[PDB]
Amino acid sequence: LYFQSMSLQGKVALVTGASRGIGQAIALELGRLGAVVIGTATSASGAEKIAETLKANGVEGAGLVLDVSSDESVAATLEHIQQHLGQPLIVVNNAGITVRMKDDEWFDVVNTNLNSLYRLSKAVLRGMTKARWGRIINIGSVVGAMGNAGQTNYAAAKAGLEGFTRALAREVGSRAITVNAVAPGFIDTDMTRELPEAQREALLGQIPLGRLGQAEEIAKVVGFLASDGAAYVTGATVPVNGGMYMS
Amino acid sequence: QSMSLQGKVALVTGASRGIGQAIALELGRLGAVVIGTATSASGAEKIAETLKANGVEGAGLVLDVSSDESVAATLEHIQQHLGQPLIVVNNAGRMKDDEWFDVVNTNLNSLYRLSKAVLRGMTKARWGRIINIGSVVGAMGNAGQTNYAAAKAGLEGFTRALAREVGSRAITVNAVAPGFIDTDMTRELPEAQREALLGQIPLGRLGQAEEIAKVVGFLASDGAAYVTGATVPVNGGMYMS
Amino acid sequence: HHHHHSSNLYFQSMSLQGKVALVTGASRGIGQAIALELGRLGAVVIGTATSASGAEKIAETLKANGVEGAGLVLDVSSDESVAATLEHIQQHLGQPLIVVNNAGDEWFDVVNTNLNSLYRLSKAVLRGMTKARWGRIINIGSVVGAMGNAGQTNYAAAKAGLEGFTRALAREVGSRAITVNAVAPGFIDTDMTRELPEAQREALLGQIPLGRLGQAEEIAKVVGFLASDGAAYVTGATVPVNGGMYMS
Amino acid sequence: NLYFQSMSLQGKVALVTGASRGIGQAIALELGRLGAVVIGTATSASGAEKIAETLKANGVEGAGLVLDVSSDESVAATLEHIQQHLGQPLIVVNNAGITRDDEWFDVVNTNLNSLYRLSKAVLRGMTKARWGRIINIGSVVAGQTNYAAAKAGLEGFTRALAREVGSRAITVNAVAPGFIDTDMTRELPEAQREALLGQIPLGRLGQAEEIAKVVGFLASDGAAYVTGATVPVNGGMYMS
Ligand SMILES: Cn1cc(C(=O)Nc2ccccc2)c2ccccc21
Ligand SMILES: Cn1cc(C(=O)Nc2ccccc2)c2ccccc21
Repeated sequence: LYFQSMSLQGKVALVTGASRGIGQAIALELGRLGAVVIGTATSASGAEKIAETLKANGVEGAGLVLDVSSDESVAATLEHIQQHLGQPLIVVNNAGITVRMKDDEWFDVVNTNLNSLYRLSKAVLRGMTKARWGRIINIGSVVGAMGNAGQTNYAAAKAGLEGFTRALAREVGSRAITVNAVAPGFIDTDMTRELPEAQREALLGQIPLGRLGQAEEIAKVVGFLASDGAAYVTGATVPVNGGMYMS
Repeated sequence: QSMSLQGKVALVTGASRGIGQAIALELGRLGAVVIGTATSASGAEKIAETLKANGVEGAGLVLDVSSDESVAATLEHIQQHLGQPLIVVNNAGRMKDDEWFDVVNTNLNSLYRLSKAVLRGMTKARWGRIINIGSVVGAMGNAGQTNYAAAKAGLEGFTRALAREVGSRAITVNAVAPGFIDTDMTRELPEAQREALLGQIPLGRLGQAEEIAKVVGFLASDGAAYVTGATVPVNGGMYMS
Repeated sequence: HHHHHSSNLYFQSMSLQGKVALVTGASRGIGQAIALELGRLGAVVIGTATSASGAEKIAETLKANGVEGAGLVLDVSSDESVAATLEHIQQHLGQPLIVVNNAGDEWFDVVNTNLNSLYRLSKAVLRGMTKARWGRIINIGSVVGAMGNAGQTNYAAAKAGLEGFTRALAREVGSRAITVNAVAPGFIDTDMTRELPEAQREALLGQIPLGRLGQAEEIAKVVGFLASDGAAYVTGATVPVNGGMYMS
Repeated sequence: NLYFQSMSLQGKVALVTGASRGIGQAIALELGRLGAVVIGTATSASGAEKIAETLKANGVEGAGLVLDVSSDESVAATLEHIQQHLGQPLIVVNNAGITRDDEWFDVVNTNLNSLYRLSKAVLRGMTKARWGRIINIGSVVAGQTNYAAAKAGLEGFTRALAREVGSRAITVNAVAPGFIDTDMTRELPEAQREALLGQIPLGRLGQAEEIAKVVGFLASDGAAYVTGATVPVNGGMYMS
């Protein structure tokens, strides 16, 4: 057998929302570390793009279609993964939010997200319980709109993510399964490049590092949490925001 | 890897035993040149021997973080003989019910003093990593919970404030808050106290010194460059404050 | 089976000027005490329970303490129950401008069900508060709730949800001069906690700096303050009322 | 019975530091209104005089004294003078700030040393009476850094002291104001003011009196199970 810091050789990782941005970068980073990676999207064209992306970077795995809002989609996708690859022991929940946004959208957004986390988490626990090992990692939503509406939704989503992460970690810990979260700040993605320049330039002034974070910078934190060295880290939400904190 | 610290000098205080030692070895494993410190000459010597015995380049020196003179002189010695430390880990630190105030105040004064003195070099290089290690859980009574919570709160606020001050310079400042770790202090707490702490830990075990160190090594890496002002708890799911 | 039961001295505590307050889960403990304290402060109080016999007990309790108001049946998990009860209250007493939500594997569903209840009831009373350009919504957390190990998970989760929810709703409705706050009780003196054996009780007390259980009345005074004009700049806050015992 | 309970402060001596203007003044008047005998303090003789005049003009019994909370000598002597002439202060509100002009660290360190000094000195009297209220007022809203740091220290300190003294039926709490209408905030340019307002859900500045009502509640018998808490009074604007 092998035994190395940071290596995920021989593990199957499931990464939801893997077709663009943060999710893509997470998939490639777990690939780089030796995991067999199943990335998912909500559509066939995204699943295809994921597979192509993985192949082009020499990562074994697949792209599949998964709707985390559906008990059926989740059970079937898991069974398919079990049949063809094995039990995913590393699961990164990144699949999230589907006029501009307002300060009254928080409730639904957060409720729908945590129902999805719970559903998928619950379904992969059986396999992690059997192996007496696991990593669940929840990715929070990026800071996405500049005003009060945007600050409200972001803070609410971060708060739910934290409480949920901490509670699940407490339930499953006795089985040597860690549950953590990563809370990104202002990241360079498709959403943030197409904010108007006034809203965007205002955000830089609130960030001590004086830059946007990169998708890869979220992914390195996730890859660490997945490793054997982060085994005593559980129930934590690691903020990755260049020093700007808004709750 | 990209976890690599090849070509960097790291200073790790309180490096002669437990968590500090394990931090020194882990930064060594990652390729840093490591200066570990203790409060006595024999500890400095033990550090050097420990580093040699694990194939890590660096040294052991004597440092009293409570003293402005000790700090200035040690830094100047490090500057003369090996270069500017761009990774600095502050680890050097029954209980009493009124001891909290002085304990915390003394710790944060030590953090500030040492941090301030190494900033000049990090500012020049336009790069740095400062990592603050909180106190391990173990203290017996209500007194012990009080001191732990107070020390964690101070550590967090301090870490966050310093991170804001120095961030424009691409220096990150973070903290690691250990829970119940297997060390010299904990390995013979009475069994009732130990069992009680286990029962509050979801993972159902003590953490290892190495498990704190891996977190520190990650924070020091280029891949943790957007993490700053954070206190990362490393406690197996046991949260108390 | 009746589901609506109603009930020249001028006490100086009466600064609530006949305002109508709705207090869910008002038949026992903390909820009862909140109902009486808002009564003492001069509000017209509608306390609710899930059954007709509870609604009756509420009305009897209010009458026996000289508080105007009623006991009604309300199921906060039901859109129909909430819409109908509110309309009944509107028709017979007026718009409730003070609303205290106290009616409350396991960990997940408990918190999710609770916050859905808070949201439902809160959303339904907002129209009337918006019209009056004044309101107070106060959310009562899970009493401990959780004693040793497995329970504490449920308590911390419920507190985290309560706090984030409270803070978000407060941001949404603030421009209308409606405050939204929460009160997070620690270990409160009830039937359950009095009948613990002395060893278990002494151990619990040793975790509480004040060295005693809190009283129901002591939660209620906080709620009554938050409902007042003087707490008008307090919004989005969760006020812990736990004698110094903080469980993270 | 139900109706006559009151959480008035009749028969208690309250000490309020920094009482000559704004928040501190309004605290002094609110504890006066509630029936306490109030000693307000300032760092100068002219402030102590203004305090006494203010109290007299609102029919509140008490005094204005000079107190420098950064000085062990000033604290001991003032307390002894209060003990001799009025009685043991059992309600103590720490509102007096201290400036250093690396600011972030020294400001917070100087403040908490003040809180600790004064708190320690008034504990003997509260211990003797087996009753007390200590209330710590945070700073009103680089600037975000100093505010967050000062708030974090205030919280941890408040919580630790509360644990130490609780067995004696003394509560220790804090009030963290957001953007309040005071002398400092009445001179902001409109762009900076509008920006702050747009971050405040209530859409207005808080009043001094609104901080004071929270303090007066915490001082009452009905807040007796509230300890170790920091109550934010910021109209829904939370800076972490
Ligand atoms: C709908 N919703 C759920 C929130 C939430 O935090 N839920 C939660 C917490 C802990 C454990 C399990 C669930 C939550 C938080 C803020 C706003 C809305 C929320
Ligand atoms: C003496 N003391 C200082 C505490 C503390 O929080 N200091 C601090 C905070 C932020 C920045 C700089 C300094 C602190 C916290 C809890 C208990 C005691 C404390």
